[PDB]
Amino acid sequence: DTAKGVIPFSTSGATWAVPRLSEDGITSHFLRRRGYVTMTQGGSRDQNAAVRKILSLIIAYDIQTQACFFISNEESMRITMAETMGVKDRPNARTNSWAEVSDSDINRGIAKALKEGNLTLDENQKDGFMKLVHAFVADILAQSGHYKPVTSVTYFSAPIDMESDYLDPFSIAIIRDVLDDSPFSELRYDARAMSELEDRDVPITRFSRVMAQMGNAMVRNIMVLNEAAQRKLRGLAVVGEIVHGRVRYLNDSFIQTLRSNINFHLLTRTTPERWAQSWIQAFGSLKGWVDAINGIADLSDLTPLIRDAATSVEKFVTFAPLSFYQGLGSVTQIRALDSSTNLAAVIVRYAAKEINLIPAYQSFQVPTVDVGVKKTAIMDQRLSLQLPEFSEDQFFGMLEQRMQNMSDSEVAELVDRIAKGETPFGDVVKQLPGTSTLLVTNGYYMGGLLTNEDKIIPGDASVPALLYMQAASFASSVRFPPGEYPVFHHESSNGDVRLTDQVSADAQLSHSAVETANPLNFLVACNVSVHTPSIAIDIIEPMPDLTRRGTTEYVHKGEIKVAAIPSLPPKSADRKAQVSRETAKFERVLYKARKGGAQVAAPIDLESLFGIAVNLAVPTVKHVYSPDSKTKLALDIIKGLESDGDKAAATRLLMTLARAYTGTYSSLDEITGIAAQPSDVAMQEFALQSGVQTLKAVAKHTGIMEVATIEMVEEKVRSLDDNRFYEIAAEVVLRALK
Amino acid sequence: RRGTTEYVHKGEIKVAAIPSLPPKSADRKAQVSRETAKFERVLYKARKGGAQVAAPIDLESLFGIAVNLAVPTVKHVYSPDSKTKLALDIIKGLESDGDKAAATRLLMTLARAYTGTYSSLDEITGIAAQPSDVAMQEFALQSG
Repeated sequence: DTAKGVIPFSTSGATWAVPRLSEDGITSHFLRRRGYVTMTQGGSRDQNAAVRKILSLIIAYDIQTQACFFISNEESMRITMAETMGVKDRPNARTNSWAEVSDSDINRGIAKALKEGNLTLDENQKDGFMKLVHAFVADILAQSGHYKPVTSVTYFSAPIDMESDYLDPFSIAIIRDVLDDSPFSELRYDARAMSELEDRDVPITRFSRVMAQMGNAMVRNIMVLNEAAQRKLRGLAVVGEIVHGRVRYLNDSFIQTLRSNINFHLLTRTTPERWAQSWIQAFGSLKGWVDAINGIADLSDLTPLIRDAATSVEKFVTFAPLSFYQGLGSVTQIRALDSSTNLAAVIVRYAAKEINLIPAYQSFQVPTVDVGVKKTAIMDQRLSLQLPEFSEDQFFGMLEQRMQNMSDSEVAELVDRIAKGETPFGDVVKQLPGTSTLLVTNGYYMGGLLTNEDKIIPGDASVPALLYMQAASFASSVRFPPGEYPVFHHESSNGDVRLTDQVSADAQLSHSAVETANPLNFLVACNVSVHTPSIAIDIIEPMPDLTRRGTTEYVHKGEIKVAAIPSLPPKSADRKAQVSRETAKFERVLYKARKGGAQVAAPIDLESLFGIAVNLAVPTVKHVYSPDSKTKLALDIIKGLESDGDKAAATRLLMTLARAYTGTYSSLDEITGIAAQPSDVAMQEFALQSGVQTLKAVAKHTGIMEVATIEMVEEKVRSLDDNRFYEIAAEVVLRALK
Repeated sequence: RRGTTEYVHKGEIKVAAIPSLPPKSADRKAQVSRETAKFERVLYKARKGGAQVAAPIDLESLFGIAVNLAVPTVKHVYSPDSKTKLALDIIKGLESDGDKAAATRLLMTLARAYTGTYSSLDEITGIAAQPSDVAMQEFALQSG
């Protein structure tokens, strides 16, 4: 709606802007995290140019631009060259044409000119800056060329942080576009000058000079980017407040998709300084310009600024169903025993790829002096370490049933019970935010998909983003009042709509019309369900790629872990002498037979599992859904079924869960396991208990998962029925024999 | 030559020291009225009786957004200043010995030329005023 100025409406499908999902392996968004971007120094001129590009996009302006002013300053560059080659930074100082420069030489040169440079840098600046100026000098001095890299070295720098900025991915998108065309991506050379450098016997003065002018052009290059960025922002701070109507007849294709964008609308309400900054140069301030096009409506042709902004915003920001995205969310509604016309639970299952198993490689360790880091030389894959491997399907299965057999009043009780802070199921089941039904999500528990930001819905209930969005994406049109929340409308005929008491106070409701400022209401109770979820959440390079590994050495803080296995004493029975002690010094199985009931103690020999003289190097997986936050799901579902009482269900899930934890390392030295006798169970009990306790000891010495969460289970499995212990233990000796 | 060389100049080229407006709906309006503040303005006193007008001049949006106009100094033969100073001396000398008819026509011509060029080149900002049809078209001269 756009009669004669601006006025309210309510698109039933409003859209919030999310980050356009990339597979680029250089960023981390709030649903997808990236630990480390893998990187490289030296090797060859081309390898350094691949990196110089990725560095072009990772490191932010203030570090990048700072480096360009460093390069533009001759007196600084004279010193980095003068020191790179063994000579003084003086007008009469000569370097040869046969001199070959290792990257080692460049860096200690740059370092020396930072040091005398007398400019103050953060630890972060100093690090990013040293990598740009290195990648620039190793390209000049390849073109020169005196570069002759002694080797390739791999470091890991960290990705672009879009972990916050749920609310504003627009200024992130602008900046990130403009970085593509950044002065560090491709260096433009002067061939005439470069010939002077190829020449022997060159004075060092001729080297600084040409690098200076190259920099001096990069500085201009940036002044142009810092302009074409602030031109785009100018355009965004024009869309608001034409959208709120402090300025005046345009319903552009862009402006339209942003008038029904909850994100934009909030950010723009009172005008954002970050975007109004850009008008201080042109007119200044924004209010000076705003008065201009309100004198005019009573320095025009405004439609390219908006178009400029768009191409950027568009290529980095997809707008979402409160349309797409109608996932990634398995929405299955479930109604009380009082079938119609009101429901109890709304299940929302976000899925993503996990990793079932992790490869492990024999490594040796290479000296450096830092503690600090370690260099390691990963050689051969020699195992693949196993995880739990339990399907999250069945757990929500027993939970569906439970919520169906929930009567109408039973439910509204559990809700109040929960709304008072009680959390019977953990964060699996919560109050549906601002509605009187409850929801049953996966993703409070995974990737932190759901976390609650509290301005989106009117009123007092804070609400997770990817619901508000997945719900609003089921809305047919969307009304946009200046200075208020978006009001949504859903119109889908005819009978597939319920008239219910559960919806928040603001909601109008008929059969096939729903009109509320709180989208989740469209699950109370419009017939809205999605069998399987739209978009599985993906990780590119979840593990650091040791695919190069025959040819390069690696440097890692935490991203690779090396195994500090304790070695057993080699002795028929000197093992047995320390195993029983119940306080000695290599990993063991330590259970207390539930068949009454002496203490068992058996040594765990990681030696013979991992290989004989081998220090497993094991990558750390940056998971989306981590064994620890999954197992911690199941256990919270089991606990919450344990009351309100479904012993039948709860005790079946705990069984499933158990089978998975004990299965993997069972079975993998008779006379050693003590105390025991040739019982047929006491023995098949060992089979369970070593199967978890060796998985535990493996997860201790290789950072696969927290030991914490294995003991969390071990405990819930001691408390498992004595009759069941031995059903699963039969199952595990029968699997083991084959 | 300018794409290929740098320039060195005492006076022959001048670079613009524009004052930047404050970027604010109406923090502009708060300093414009003061009749003593710090960016260029239109400052006339309506000959239609007759409050003081004060409106900010935004060289920013005329010259370009982040741009420092370098402007060559023209070595003229007949310079606007020694021409306009002709016309004004002719107008004054016609004003007596009396030709009001002539003198007041020339002054009109002269005026049209001075006001024409930058007219018109931010409604709510120009203060004090009301939607008069002249008070407004007076601004048009006076800002020009």
